[PDB]
Parts: sequence; structure tokens; C-alpha cells
Amino acid sequence: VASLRQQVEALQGQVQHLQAAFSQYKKVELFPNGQSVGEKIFKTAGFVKPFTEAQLLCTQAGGQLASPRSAAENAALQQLVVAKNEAAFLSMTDSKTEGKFTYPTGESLVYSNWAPGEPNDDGGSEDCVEIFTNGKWNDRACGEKRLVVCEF
Amino acid sequence: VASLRQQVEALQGQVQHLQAAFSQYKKVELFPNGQSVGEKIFKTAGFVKPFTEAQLLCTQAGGQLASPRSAAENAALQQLVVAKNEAAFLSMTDSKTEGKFTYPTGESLVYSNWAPGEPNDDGGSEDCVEIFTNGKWNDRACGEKRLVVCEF
Amino acid sequence: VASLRQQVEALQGQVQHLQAAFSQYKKVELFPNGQSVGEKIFKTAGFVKPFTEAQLLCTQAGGQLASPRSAAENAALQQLVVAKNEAAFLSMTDSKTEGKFTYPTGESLVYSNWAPGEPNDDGGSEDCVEIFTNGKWNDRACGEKRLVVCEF
Ligand SMILES: [Ca+2]
Ligand SMILES: [Ca+2]
Ligand SMILES: [Ca+2]
Ligand SMILES: [Ca+2]
Ligand SMILES: [Ca+2]
Ligand SMILES: [Ca+2]
Ligand SMILES: [Ca+2]
Ligand SMILES: [Ca+2]
Ligand SMILES: [Ca+2]
Repeated sequence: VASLRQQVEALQGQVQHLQAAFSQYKKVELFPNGQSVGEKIFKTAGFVKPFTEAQLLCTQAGGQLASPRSAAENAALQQLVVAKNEAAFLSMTDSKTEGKFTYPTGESLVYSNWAPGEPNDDGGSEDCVEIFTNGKWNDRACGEKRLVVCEF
Repeated sequence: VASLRQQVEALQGQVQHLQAAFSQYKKVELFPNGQSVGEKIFKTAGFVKPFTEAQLLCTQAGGQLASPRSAAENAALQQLVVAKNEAAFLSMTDSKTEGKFTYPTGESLVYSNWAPGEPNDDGGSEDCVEIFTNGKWNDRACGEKRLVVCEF
Repeated sequence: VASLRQQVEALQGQVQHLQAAFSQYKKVELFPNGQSVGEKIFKTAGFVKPFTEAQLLCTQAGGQLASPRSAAENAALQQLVVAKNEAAFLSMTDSKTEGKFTYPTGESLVYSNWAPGEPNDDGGSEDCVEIFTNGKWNDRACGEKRLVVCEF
């Protein structure tokens, strides 16, 4: 029993070391292209791509396109967009049913921050969504190129 | 004994929370300049350099130039090459014995994906190896500049 | 007991795996924009900004502008500057009292590596500090754009 006790004490020190070391690396890793908010992490690729390409990049990386589900998440995402000074694509589209935006899973939106008058399906061909540097949303043509930002 | 149990129960909760956090941060880390395959991790510096300089960058970083040892590893590396649209240097050279490519350790290749007609030692001076966006290999002069991709 | 001893072995296995995985990840993260020295880590954003903007970026990331406090730290920082071939801003300034450089906290410098003749407050308007590829320091106008390097 004393042997196991010694083992536990050792593990406690090793875990404490990992926690401290990892806490430091979290900050290092997110600088300058990442943003943590709650349990979610947004990270930009630093370049622009059309929706389909951006979506694939995020999915293959084990995440998905930025999908802010609260004002707080949206504000965090906005910080990255502002820092890079490039509007970015969100994950939602109304490709299936015009006028009804959904997440990649098909679920309807639980949050939105549409600019006044949006979505307006301008030209009758805007089924993707972009977030501006001011944090507001606008439906935009999926064929256009916007900043690639994924969430993990 | 009873106190040790709860101590173990607690410590493991912390470790599993650490495992989850670490796993999330690893995915974030690899986007968009890295690729994991098995226990190996490829990461590109995002710029080009001549072989000697590229090799030094990887060694100083605690790794080595990309050394795909299987079709799976080659495919993973190919993803970075395609993403950057820049052919990359591999670690192998036939500088010691012309025609015989080896890893930095001196060991002979256990896998190769030479493009048709390669390695041809063009000009009688191609002792380094580059991987194209199509995943195939070609021997090339070490003085040329290619994408820097290290493996860890 | 025999069950506790079993749980401990599993826990030990999880911690040992994390130590190996974390160590590998650290190397990946630092390549190619980071440098570890002592308990400090320098990381460059890979781009240039005026002092105020560079300072805010580091602060918002949970760190601060590079603040070498020893020859060892300065040498580590110098590596990033050399690697990017771009002089970088340090955190210190004499904005409060001309001729007296201080850290962000307000404390006086505990180490300096001024190039010959510096600081010279050229034009009567140099209150910020930059580090050259040779590791030496020079006071520079805060409005100029230099490589952003933060410390964590
Ligand atoms: Ca439509
Ligand atoms: Ca639409
Ligand atoms: Ca619109
Ligand atoms: Ca030769
Ligand atoms: Ca040759
Ligand atoms: Ca050839
Ligand atoms: Ca002054
Ligand atoms: Ca001054
Ligand atoms: Ca000066």
C-alpha cells in the first residue's frame, strides 16, 4: 500500500508539471491566429478560399467552419477577422431550402447577427454567410473567396 | 487506502481532462500547416530553402526533413505539398554512394515513389530528392530551393 | 487494493503517453516561429506592426512584447530575428522619462545590449527599442513598423 502511495505522489507531480507546461503552450499556440472562447477554439488559415474549399479544409482538419452560437463566440471570431482585416465564411448555408439557414448538421440557427436587411439573397444567388470586421453577418455567394476560419 | 482511492479517482479525472484539452489543441496546431499520420507529424515552415539550410532547420528544431516510409506517410506529406503548391525536399540523399539513396542515419530506403524515369541523376549532379504535388519523387540538385517540411 | 493497483497502472500509462505526446507537440509548435529559453518562450507573429499595435497583440494574447533579460534570452530572440531577417520591437521604452528605459511594469532595465552609440534619441523622437539581426539594440521611433515577437 505504501508502494502505491509513493506512486500516486509521483503521478501528482508529473500531472502538475504537464498542466503548467501545457497552460503556457496554449497561449503560445493561439498567437497570432487563434482565439479561445469557452470550450471552443477558432483558428484561421490566414488565407482566403471559396466556400467549398474552405469547408473541406476545416472538415479534413477535424473541425468545421466557424459557427458562432452566441454573442460571445461571435465577438471572439470578430477579433480574428479584425486582426486579419478580412471577412470570413461561416459554416451555415440555405442551399437546401432558400431562406432557411442551417449548420452542416441540418439544425436551424440558435444565434445570428445579421446586418440590417440581411439575408437578402442578392442576385438570387447568395446561400453562404460571411462575417464582417464589424462582426455583422451577410449572406454572400459561395463562389466568392473569404478568410478561412475553422472551429475546433 | 480509502483516501488513496479518491486521490486516484481525482487525479485521473484531471488527466482525462488534460487528455481532452491536449487532443483539441493538437488538432488546432496542425491546421493548416501540419499533417499527422500514425505517430509521425509533418509540418511545413511555409517557405523554400536549399537542402543544407532546410536540413539544418529541421535538425535544430529537433526533427528531420520529411522522410515518408510508406504510401500512407507519402500521401499525408503530399497533402501539405498540394496545399502550398510547392514541391518539397525529402531527407534522403545519395551523396555517399551515387545511385543509393539513404536516410540521414545511413539506412537504405524502405519505400520509394519515384516518378517514371527517376532517379536519373541529371547532369550527373542530383543527390537530393523532391516530392511533387502529385506525390511522385524526383532526384534534384541539392542547391535548388524547395518547400521546407520537417517530421517530428 | 488489487483494483487500486490496477487503476494506478492505467493512470501511469496515460501520464507516460501524455509526456511523450506533449514533448513531441512542443517541438512541432515551436517550429519555425518559436524559441524556448529557460522558462520563457518567444514567438513571432511573422509580420510587422507599429509599437502600439504590436504591444496590444501580445497583451491580448496573454503575454507581452519580447523582453530579453539576459544574454541567453537575447541570443534566443536573436535567432527569430535572424530567421525572419527582420528587426523586432522589444517591450521597453523611455516614453515616461526621456533617457530612462523601463519594462512595461515600470521597473528599470536589468540587462541591455545597446549597439555602439545607442540609445541616441535620434531626431528627439526615439522612445521604443528594436533588436537587430546581430542581437544589438537601437532605440527607434515607436511609429515605425518592426517584427512582432511576444514572450510567454
Ligand atoms: Ca438559394
Ligand atoms: Ca439564399
Ligand atoms: Ca447579402
Ligand atoms: Ca552524386
Ligand atoms: Ca545522384
Ligand atoms: Ca531527376
Ligand atoms: Ca521621448
Ligand atoms: Ca527617447
Ligand atoms: Ca537610435
